[PDB]
Amino acid sequence: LKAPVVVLGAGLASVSFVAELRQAGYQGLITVVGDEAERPYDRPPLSKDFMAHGDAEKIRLDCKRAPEVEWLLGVTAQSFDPQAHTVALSDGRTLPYGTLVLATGAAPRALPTLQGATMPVHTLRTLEDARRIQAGLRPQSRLLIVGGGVIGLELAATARTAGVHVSLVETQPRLMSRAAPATLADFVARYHAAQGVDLRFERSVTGSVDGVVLLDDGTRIAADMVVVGIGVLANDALARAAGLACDDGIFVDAYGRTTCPDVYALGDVTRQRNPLSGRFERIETWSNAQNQGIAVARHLVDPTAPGYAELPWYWSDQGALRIQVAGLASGDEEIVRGEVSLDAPKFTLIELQKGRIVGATCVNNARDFAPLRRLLAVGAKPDRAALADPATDLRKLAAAV
Amino acid sequence: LKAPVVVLGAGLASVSFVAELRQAGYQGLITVVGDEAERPYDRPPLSKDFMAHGDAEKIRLDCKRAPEVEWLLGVTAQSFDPQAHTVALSDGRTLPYGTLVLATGAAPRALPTLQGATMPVHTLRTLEDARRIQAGLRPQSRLLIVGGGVIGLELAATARTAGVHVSLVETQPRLMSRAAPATLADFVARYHAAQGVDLRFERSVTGSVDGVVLLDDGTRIAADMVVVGIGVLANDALARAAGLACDDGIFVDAYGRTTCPDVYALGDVTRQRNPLSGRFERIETWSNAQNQGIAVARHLVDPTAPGYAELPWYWSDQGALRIQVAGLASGDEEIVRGEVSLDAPKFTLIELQKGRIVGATCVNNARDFAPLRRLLAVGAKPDRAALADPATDLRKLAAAV
Ligand SMILES: Cc1cc2nc3c(=O)[nH]c(=O)nc-3n(C[C@H](O)[C@H](O)[C@H](O)COP(=O)(O)OP(=O)(O)OC[C@H]3O[C@@H](n4cnc5c(N)ncnc54)[C@H](O)[C@@H]3O)c2cc1C
Ligand SMILES: Cc1cc2nc3c(=O)[nH]c(=O)nc-3n(C[C@H](O)[C@H](O)[C@H](O)COP(=O)(O)OP(=O)(O)OC[C@H]3O[C@@H](n4cnc5c(N)ncnc54)[C@H](O)[C@@H]3O)c2cc1C
Repeated sequence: LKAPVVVLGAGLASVSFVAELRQAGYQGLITVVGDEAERPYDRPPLSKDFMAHGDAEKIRLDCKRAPEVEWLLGVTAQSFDPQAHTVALSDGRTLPYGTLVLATGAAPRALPTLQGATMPVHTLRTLEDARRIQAGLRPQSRLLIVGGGVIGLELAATARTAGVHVSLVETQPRLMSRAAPATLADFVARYHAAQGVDLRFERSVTGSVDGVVLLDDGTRIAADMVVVGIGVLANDALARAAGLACDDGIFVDAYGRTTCPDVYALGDVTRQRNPLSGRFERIETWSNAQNQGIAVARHLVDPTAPGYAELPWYWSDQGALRIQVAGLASGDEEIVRGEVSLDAPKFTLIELQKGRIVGATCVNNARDFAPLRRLLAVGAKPDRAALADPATDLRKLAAAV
Repeated sequence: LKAPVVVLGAGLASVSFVAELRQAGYQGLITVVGDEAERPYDRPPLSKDFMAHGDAEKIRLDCKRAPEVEWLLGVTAQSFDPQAHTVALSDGRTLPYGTLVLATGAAPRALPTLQGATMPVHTLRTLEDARRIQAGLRPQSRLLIVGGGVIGLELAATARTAGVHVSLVETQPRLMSRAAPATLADFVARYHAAQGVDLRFERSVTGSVDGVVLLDDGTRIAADMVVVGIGVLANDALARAAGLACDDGIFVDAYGRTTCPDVYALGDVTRQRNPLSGRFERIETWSNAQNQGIAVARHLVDPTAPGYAELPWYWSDQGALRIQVAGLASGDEEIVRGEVSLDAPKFTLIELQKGRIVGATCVNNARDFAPLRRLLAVGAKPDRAALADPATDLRKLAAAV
């Protein structure tokens, strides 16, 4: 940890990192460069209560555990020179650094077949994006969503609540193909279909003409607006130009180190080890942004601290479904606790590998999720009959292990 | 470049690296730790003329462009401490380093289903392995090869020449699935079948009993010896234990830097950018070991030098087939120069992407391969009719571009 510290990006990973630097006792300069001219804000509300209610002053991040930080908002870092230890800014200024931290996140992938579209086509990443989409959620209008990921489905639910007609096209045979157990994905599809979403599986967009989107089965979907949600691409251009190892994401170890000395990276922009799979992955979650930012900061201030070690998890709010997913989507065994039903949905899935818990899901059961994450963290091998048995309380099991 | 330099591994990448350090003008200490008690040697002969003729004094690497190097042969590096800048050796000694270079290569993957086998099961990586296999190539014995990669096929050809009966099992529907154009792979299968190899496609080994191997179609193959060649796994254990970013290979940038300051890696152990695909890959070739070793050394001595930038290529000698393959296996177009025939085989393939050369293959045509590699290097977009036209000479085309 060499002063001064410069962080590129002012999202959750950056805010979490600089707050932990201060809490851990670092008292040198910290400067954060953020391209959005916005008080730092959290993204999960954008497809949830913000999309529904519109008050951005409910979604700001707390920067008060980050005192004495200069936030350069509305400024783009254009390049850095890792030999000279400087960053070039879009406003003509240059920042010196002792330690540079790349926390630049990820941006929605564009859909090549809609490149020349003459109808509204949006993606959903920023506050600006959310305000633009919301301005078009007219009651009884028609929305087409491309992609059955969690964000598309949260938007689908929000739009249906607002009285908007919703169609959704997904190339895979299931929703949430990226990080959800098949049992969950099948149930979620049934839920959205029951709520009026017109779901089209194993279909891809081939183009559009005069307000109508074309599909690869030779058919058409008319819409007033298209929202593309087919995933994100790491914002790693500065790292690539400066010579760091990257591949749709900056490679980092558990200390947040890139291949360039004195340069670290954190959050959505990184490709990092998933401890459960033991493979490198670009993690795209709120908990990773916060937890990885905190761990990297802690170890910079105190090199005796462990590297980042948290296991992955996320949540998604989709209408009446409060979904929580931890760890791996599958193993060699799934245990289902409760009935899987559209009538007052409430259930838990547990994924095991050779008897060891490797993942869990809760739908409308926050109370089960915390003890399951603890059992997952220690790789618990509990009695499978008890895991299934409705009489088992998981909190005590987590306390006993 | 901080002295002293320590290199772990004494294969081609290591030898190429230390020779280039000396040629570039570095005069400080260099110590190489190699676990094999063997004068450094090249591996390609092991499935080729060595397997056939047995003289290891024809396969040694030239260490004479690497003067003043201490080679610790027969010694295993057990760990390194990147804070203390030391390496712990199996003989009880410790080496200090200013710059550590990990050049530890890769080892054959074991086949889980043959773990408890009570018949000879070998892999082919080392001189010791080659001598062991050769000692069993009895005329009229039966060899089963698991895996249709280049090394398995070179062994198949060598064994057939020696009068050994050969069967080969491949899980994919084609040979050389990893890095060869389908047109080449189809031809190579026809060649081996014509030479008496019993090829079994889309089959996998499920086990073995009393000298007989079991397949997933419920059938059996009797053999006197099995050679497993289903690929390799990076020897990255020291890097993993020391906290570097790795995933079946140590991640490096074009300067050979790992995520740990003062630690570099090169050759088969690395996962690195393929400039043609723009994706990270673990390259498994002789040319990468030599060329990456040289480039990393050059830039350590002279930081103004470019990073590693060579495009991938390899060769394979399989009986009457002298195969050379460069770049990508496929694009959006293949051009075939010559007839593809078992009668005096001689042809060239060119792979293009939007008119740009992205790969090439020569079978028994070394003269075409050099100019094609030059056209590939500059991403030439030549006239496709001329590329097909037998009247075109490629050397002049390469000289003109
Ligand atoms: C609509 C939406 C809903 C989501 N819902 C959930 C959820 O419910 N649960 C969950 O687990 N996760 C959710 N997420 C994911 C979560 O919000 C992300 O994982 C998190 O935002 C990643 O934070 P980050 O700081 O790494 O990146 P970002 O939030 O992307 O912040 C990076 C910032 O850096 C800026 N930047 C990029 N390049 C430069 C440059 N050169 N110079 C200056 N600034 C630059 C970017 O514009 C951005 O402002 C959601 C995300 C979205 C978009
Ligand atoms: C049979 C065979 C045929 C091949 N044919 C071709 C061909 O025709 N064309 C082609 O392009 N490529 C071919 N190759 C591939 C080519 O030989 C490899 O790409 C090359 O050997 C990689 O060199 P390297 O120095 O990175 O690794 P290696 O050659 O594997 O050298 C690494 C050395 O480090 C040692 N080591 C590992 N861990 C430690 C430790 N902890 N301490 C000390 N030493 C350690 C290893 O045992 C090994 O001796 C062939 C390989 C084989 C095995």
